[PDB]
Order: sequence, then structure tokens, then C-alpha cells
Amino acid sequence: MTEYRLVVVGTGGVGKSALTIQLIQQHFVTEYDPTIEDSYRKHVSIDDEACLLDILDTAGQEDYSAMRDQYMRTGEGFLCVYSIDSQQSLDEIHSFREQILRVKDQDEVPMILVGNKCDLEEHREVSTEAGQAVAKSYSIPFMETSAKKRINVEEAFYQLVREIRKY
Ligand SMILES: Nc1nc2c(ncn2[C@@H]2O[C@H](COP(=O)(O)OP(=O)(O)NP(=O)(O)O)[C@@H](O)[C@H]2O)c(=O)[nH]1
Ligand SMILES: [Mg+2]
Ligand code: NA
Repeated sequence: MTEYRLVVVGTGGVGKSALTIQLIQQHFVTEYDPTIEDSYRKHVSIDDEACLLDILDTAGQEDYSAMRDQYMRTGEGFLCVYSIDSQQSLDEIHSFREQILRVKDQDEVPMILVGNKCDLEEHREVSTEAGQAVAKSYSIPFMETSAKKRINVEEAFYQLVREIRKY
């Protein structure tokens, strides 16, 4: 069957790991256990095609940027995650994209922009519009997600597989 290697990137604390564990294990990680690097494997069916997903969960903290560089290099597509309560997490997305394109040595790489923590409406400071504006500037799909409420979790990983399929 077809294997897809998906990498989750974005700054520290935005919910990378929680989104991964929702996808893999259908439960919400309430603790913040910061990642250096973890990987997971799941067999799924996407558009009635047999798939194997390899998910690389990477460190968002800046002190680990070089380890992240190395682990990213086997990725085929990327989830670029910010959180809607943090404009700084969105502003850092530009640098994550840049790092992705440099490590893959390509002008375009399958990737989707993910504004996580959308259940935190009381804390929102990035509008859906503002997220959609960043994705539009890079010609990539956009989705708001919630690891806590299970909103668009499967959707975001599966759409990334569809981005990889057309690459
Ligand atoms: N309210 C809410 N909290 C979330 C959501 N996703 C993750 N969190 C919370 O945010 C914290 C950080 O989550 P985590 O997935 O560890 O962040 P990360 O992006 O992997 N951090 P790192 O880059 O350091 O490994 C955790 O307490 C977690 O419960 C969400 O969708 N909504
Ligand atoms: Mg993590
Ligand atoms: Na730990």
C-alpha cells in the first residue's frame, strides 16, 4: 500500500503533539510534555485507498531547530501549526515554511496551514481571515483545528495526504 510521511511543525506549545495523538489514539493530551522528536504509524483508508501514515512530531522550541532540520528531511508533506490565541505563533509560520523549503531543496512542498486551539475563542487574537490570508499568500490550504474538541483533526492530516498525492 501507499506510505505517506507527514511532518508536524510549528512553534512550541501550539498543539502539535496533541493533534498527532488525537489522530493516532483518539484522546486529548492535557499535559504539556515538550517534544524533542517522536514518530507514529497508522494504517488508514483515505478516499477508499489503503494508506500507511508515518507521522513525525517535531520540536517547536527554538533551541532544537537543528534537530528539527534533520528529522524533517524525510518528510513528504508538512502540517504547519499555529494557535489562534498567539499572533506570534502565526508570525513564526513564515520561518517554518522557509526552513521546510530549504531542507527539501524545493520551491514548493506539500503543506497545509493549521490554526489550532480554535476552541479557545475567548483567547483568539488571530482571526480566521488572517490565517486564510497567510495560506493564500503561499497557495496552500488552510484549516482551523482543535485537538481538544476533535475538530478537523483527521481532515487536516488526510488533506495533507491529498496534497502529497498531487506533487
Ligand atoms: N484548549 C486547547 N489546548 C490544546 C489544544 N491542543 C493542544 N493543547 C494544549 O496545549 C499544550 C501544548 O500542547 P502540545 O501538543 O504539547 O504542544 P506542542 O506544539 O507539541 N509543543 P512542542 O513543540 O514543545 O513539543 C498542552 O497542555 C495541550 O493540552 C487545543 O486544540 N485546544
Ligand atoms: Mg510536542
Ligand atoms: Na518529556
